[PDB]
Amino acid sequence: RKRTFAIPASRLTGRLTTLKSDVPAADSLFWKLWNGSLDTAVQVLQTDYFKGIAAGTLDPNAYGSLMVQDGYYCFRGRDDYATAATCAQDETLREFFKAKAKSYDEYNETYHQTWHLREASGLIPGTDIKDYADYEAYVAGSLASPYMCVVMLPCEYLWPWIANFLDGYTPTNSLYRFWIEWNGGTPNGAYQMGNMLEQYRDKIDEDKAVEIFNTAMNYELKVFTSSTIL
Amino acid sequence: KRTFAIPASRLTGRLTTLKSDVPAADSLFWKLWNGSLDTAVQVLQTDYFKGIAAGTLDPNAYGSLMVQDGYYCFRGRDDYATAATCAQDETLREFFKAKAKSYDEYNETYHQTWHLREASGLIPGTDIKDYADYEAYVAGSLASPYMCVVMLPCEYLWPWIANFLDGYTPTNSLYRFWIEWNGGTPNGAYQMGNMLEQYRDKIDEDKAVEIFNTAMNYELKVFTSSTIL
Amino acid sequence: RKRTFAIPASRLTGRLTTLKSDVPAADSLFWKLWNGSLDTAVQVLQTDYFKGIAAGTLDPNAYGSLMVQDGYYCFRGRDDYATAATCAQDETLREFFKAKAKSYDEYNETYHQTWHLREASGLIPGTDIKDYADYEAYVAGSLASPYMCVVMLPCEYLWPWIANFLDGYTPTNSLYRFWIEWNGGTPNGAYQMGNMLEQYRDKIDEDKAVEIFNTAMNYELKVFTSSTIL
Amino acid sequence: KRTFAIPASRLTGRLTTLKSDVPAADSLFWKLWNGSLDTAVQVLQTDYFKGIAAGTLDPNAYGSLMVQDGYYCFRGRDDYATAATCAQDETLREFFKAKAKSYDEYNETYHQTWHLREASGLIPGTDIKDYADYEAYVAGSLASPYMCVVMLPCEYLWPWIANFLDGYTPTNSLYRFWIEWNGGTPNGAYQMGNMLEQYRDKIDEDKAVEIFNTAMNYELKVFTSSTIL
Amino acid sequence: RKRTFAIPASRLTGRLTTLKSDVPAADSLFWKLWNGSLDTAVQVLQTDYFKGIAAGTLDPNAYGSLMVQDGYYCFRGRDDYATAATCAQDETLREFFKAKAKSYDEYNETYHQTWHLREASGLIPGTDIKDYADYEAYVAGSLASPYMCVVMLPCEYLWPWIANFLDGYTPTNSLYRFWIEWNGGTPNGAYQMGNMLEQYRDKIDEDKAVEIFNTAMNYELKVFTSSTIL
Amino acid sequence: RKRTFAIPASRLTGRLTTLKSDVPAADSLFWKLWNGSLDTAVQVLQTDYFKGIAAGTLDPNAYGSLMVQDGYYCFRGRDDYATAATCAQDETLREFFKAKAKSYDEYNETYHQTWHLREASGLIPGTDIKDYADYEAYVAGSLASPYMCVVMLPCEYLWPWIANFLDGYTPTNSLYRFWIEWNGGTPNGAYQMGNMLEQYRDKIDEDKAVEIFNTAMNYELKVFTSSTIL
Ligand SMILES: [K+]
Ligand SMILES: [K+]
Ligand SMILES: [K+]
Ligand SMILES: [K+]
Ligand SMILES: [K+]
Ligand SMILES: [K+]
Ligand SMILES: [K+]
Repeated sequence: RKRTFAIPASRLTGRLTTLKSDVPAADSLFWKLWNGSLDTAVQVLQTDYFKGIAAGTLDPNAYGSLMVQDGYYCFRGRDDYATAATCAQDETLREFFKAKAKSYDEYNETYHQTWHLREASGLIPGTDIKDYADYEAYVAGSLASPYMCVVMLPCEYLWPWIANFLDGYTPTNSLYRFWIEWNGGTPNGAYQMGNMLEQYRDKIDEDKAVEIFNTAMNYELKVFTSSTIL
Repeated sequence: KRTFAIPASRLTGRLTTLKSDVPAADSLFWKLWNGSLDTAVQVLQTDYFKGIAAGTLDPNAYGSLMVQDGYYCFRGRDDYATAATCAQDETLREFFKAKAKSYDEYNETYHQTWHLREASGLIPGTDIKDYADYEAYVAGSLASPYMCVVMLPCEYLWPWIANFLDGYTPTNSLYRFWIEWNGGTPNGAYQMGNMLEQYRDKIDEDKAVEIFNTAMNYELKVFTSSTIL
Repeated sequence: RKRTFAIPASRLTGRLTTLKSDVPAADSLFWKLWNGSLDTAVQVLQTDYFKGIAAGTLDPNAYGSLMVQDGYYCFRGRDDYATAATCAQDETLREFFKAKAKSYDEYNETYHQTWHLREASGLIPGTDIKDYADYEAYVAGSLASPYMCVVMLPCEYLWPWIANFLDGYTPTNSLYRFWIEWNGGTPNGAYQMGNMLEQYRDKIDEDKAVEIFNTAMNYELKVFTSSTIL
Repeated sequence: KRTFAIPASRLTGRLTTLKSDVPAADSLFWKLWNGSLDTAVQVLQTDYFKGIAAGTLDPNAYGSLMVQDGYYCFRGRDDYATAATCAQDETLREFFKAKAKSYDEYNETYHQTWHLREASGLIPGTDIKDYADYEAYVAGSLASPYMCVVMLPCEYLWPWIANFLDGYTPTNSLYRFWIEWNGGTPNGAYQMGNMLEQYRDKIDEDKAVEIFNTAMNYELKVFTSSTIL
Repeated sequence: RKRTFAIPASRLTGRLTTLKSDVPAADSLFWKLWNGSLDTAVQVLQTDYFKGIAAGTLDPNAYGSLMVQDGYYCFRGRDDYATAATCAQDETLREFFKAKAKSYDEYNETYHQTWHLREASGLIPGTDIKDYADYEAYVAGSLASPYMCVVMLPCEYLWPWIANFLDGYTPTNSLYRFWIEWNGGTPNGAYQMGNMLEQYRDKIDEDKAVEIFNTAMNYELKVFTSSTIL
Repeated sequence: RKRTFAIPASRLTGRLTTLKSDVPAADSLFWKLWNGSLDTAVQVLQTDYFKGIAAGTLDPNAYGSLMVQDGYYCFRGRDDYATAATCAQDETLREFFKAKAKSYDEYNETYHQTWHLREASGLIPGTDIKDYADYEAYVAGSLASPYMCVVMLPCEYLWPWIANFLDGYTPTNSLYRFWIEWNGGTPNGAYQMGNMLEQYRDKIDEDKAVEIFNTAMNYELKVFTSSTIL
């Protein structure tokens, strides 16, 4: 129910035993990526979707339609981590990606059980979510391993960031307050992945990372924008 | 607008004279409904409908049920196609074919707004699975007119609930749309009631009562379980 | 304040010693009568009166004007049970009707004390309540004894049935929430009279009973309908 | 609209020139009102009127008091008839007769909307009974002009309260109708104040002050006890 | 922020040692003054200002603009008490006025610190507050000492009286509820000054006192009335 | 009571005849400055002040106390533009600064009339507003003319930007909705000044401009943060 894809302490084993979830350092690639896309994040806050969450007036049809599409996205994201693990040449990253896939499986129980969704092939994704998922699949299958951490970061950090921003704008007794509770708090999953990524910073092109990260951020905006157009 | 009525443009052939006016007081339609009214009242007593009226229904419950209703409607369409294929006579063949088409039109909402591809891509809850299975059994194993009986509850109950809850559901409240989409004159139900009346002498009314009551009770079970997440 | 006309345990004496208040059996005349008029009960829920109760917006003038008329009705009802006792077929029903009259006297203290109503003659009933009270007097004075249990059942069962229905529709902090509390709960008075009536089922014409019961139910609907037309 | 004013059509005979304009500042009318203004303020501090303004007055308290006000107004009408009978002054005889008729007209609300037949059919609470008994005493045992004194509070206090509470009582609130029914220009009070001024020299003003203050204090007592159920 | 100008027990020294804060006797000049202006107080309750306080809808710009003007008023009031001390030929009244000046200094810290107002000369008073402050300065500097107690009484008693009246009309969770809490309760300052005044009652003309008190009360009304006209 | 410091068409005379108020180009120094401080702007949205505005629950004392300090700030800002004009390095900037001082005079009528504030010397500014005002005076009097456009831009652009952000989070019937109406819409004043600045871009150090702009933005954050600490 708590939306997290963090690797829990019990599964920080093998090469992952020392992986930390503390806030990445200010000079990290994590913050460099996030700080460069902040204008996009602010635009997400200006969507009708999030104005609806804060006001408690989001059309429940918009909420649910988006949720089904997020199911599609998360089902495919799990598969992408599995693909990344298969493509990893580095054993640490292989273990990391295998653990992330498992974190997705656990979260995805919500989509199977509460939302009654069997699998991605049973859904007809909207254009934006399809394009976004296709992009992640391409990164996972065709680009070097550390870029997988880059492309998946926005969906792990943006949601908590939105929740923590909207917390003080969303009354405790309002209908979508649960969104804040389920997504807010410390973004330990994102931090964890940012700390993994920092270890491979010297093995990638940072300009390419920026482009990949910004593309995924733009997809988040497109998806939230289109979610209320029914 | 949730309707499965056959529109005027498709009342052709043997369906040309089929009417949508309120069935007569002595009709099998009202006999069936009247006998399950206690069940309908219990549907109004569900947390689901208290939540609709109050505007406080958990959006996760609303959506979770909607996905299952998609499953139900996809299978309902198939049941009508099954019933048409093995139909008795040509009037029912045409009627059931036209109903299947009305379901196809309505089901665009599940495909487009709710992004659901097909029934096999969903994992139904137990109650909706058992209900759908029961309608499939009626369509494929019982005489044709019983298909009108088993499908009538979903066509009449929903507008009836909406028309009841209309004056309890403020126009500015979050789930007011449910009243607007489901309420008004239940022309689809009446139309099928009027079709059924023409085959009344060809069925066992005790059996029809049992079938109708089973379906009504599935509606209650589905709405009851919808808010237990 | 608790609206009940049940005979309490302390007055279940003599021939009434073994009279029970448990739910009548499914094949009882009680359920046969109620089930046949359920469409009318649903229409009572559709009145502006009950929409107003649930929403907390019923005009206090409508609430009060109907209450005065219910005082008239209950004052007369008490006399109708006294009349029924006087005409009673047999000693058990004589005792039952005497005990019911006393239950009415006990409840009617609310009309004397809180509503400042002296007696029926001091009120000018509306048409619907007058007709309804006239019908009950007719049954009490002109028809066989067990029919008195039939005609009086709607007012004992309908009101708790309405309260129990509207309970989950009427917020606990709303202005007419008291209606739910005062009228809801187990309809023991109705059950008790249903159980009395079952014992005389063979002594009456059930079609005539249905007719009488449905007339009373229809008067309840007419009264609630007219209550908000001021 | 709660008014006991004598309408223009019945300002005939000796009443032809009676005016409803605001009494002059030096009038007995204002002298009486100004001396009891603390009591009027305490009426505004009752739970009754705090409930009116907030929309939260218990409907049972509202109704319970309304029945008692019916009793009071039925009796008030009889008091004016008694005052007409006992008046040897012709103008006051006509005035009281016309006031009795104004009460009859208003009292149709109690007969018709509240279904109350007559005073003898009601059991007044203690405060209302004492207040009505006091008015009946003034009407039947004191000099005629004192009747104008004792009846003024109920005619002026209620509009005054309504006009005070108007900006405190939202237009959409449940008891807003109280403001609309009782508020506006207190023409009936002014009319009686203007009648009273003409007999000022024929009464003891200290006694008038006592009588007026007694009635005002009964108003306070009645409103205070109305919400203790 | 508790709005009081009372002389606290610690400063009831010298000739003020025995000065009491109990409710003045019914025959006191204090109550004579108040009772004669009660119509004006009622009209203060009829202002849009207080209707706004009770409803929680007073324009925050009206609230603040008036507060600045009240700062001006209180700064000048403090000066008036110092002037009155200077003109007092009676020693007890000299001490009383000096102590009042100090109570104003203490209260006035709210205007310096919270509202960032330096001094009266830095403000541009509206016409009504200017006129009212000018009238108090005139009384202080040109009329016999005890009249200063008369002219300053309305601002000490009227506000608590209003707060205590509106308490039961102002929900505890409403935006301006603080007004009630800061001004309401026992008007000990007013009572104290009333008790001081009563000792000099024989030294003044009561008709003149009525005139002065009523003038001040009328200014209070004018000020509250104009406060919401922006 | 529209908060604008734009030079209106009627005063676009002489060297200012062709000065435009269109949105500056994407490559402009104006957007470079704003884009670099966006994190600070987002932190302004996270203050209790703006959460209060949106929710309608901002303490009216906090609202008003800040308004008085803004009066101080605007009184001093007007003088800074007069100073900048006096030591303007060319006639275009002299005319521009003179025109801005006049726009400030026009807006400042709200502080004199509605808020009853005579002049800056009559106010005691809080620490943050004092430091901010001192910084602008320093820029005006000690740095090259075009830097005055830089340091004044935040107060002209940030407020509209906030209002336009909060518009869809602030219900139309809420108590502080007027803040959105008064500050929101097209930031024509800011654009106009950005377009003036662009003409002097080659005459200044952009790194210094960034520093100055960020300092002012940070003062805005400090001021809003401290406004609700009473
Ligand atoms: K979520
Ligand atoms: K599938
Ligand atoms: K629906
Ligand atoms: K009577
Ligand atoms: K009334
Ligand atoms: K100054
Ligand atoms: K230019």
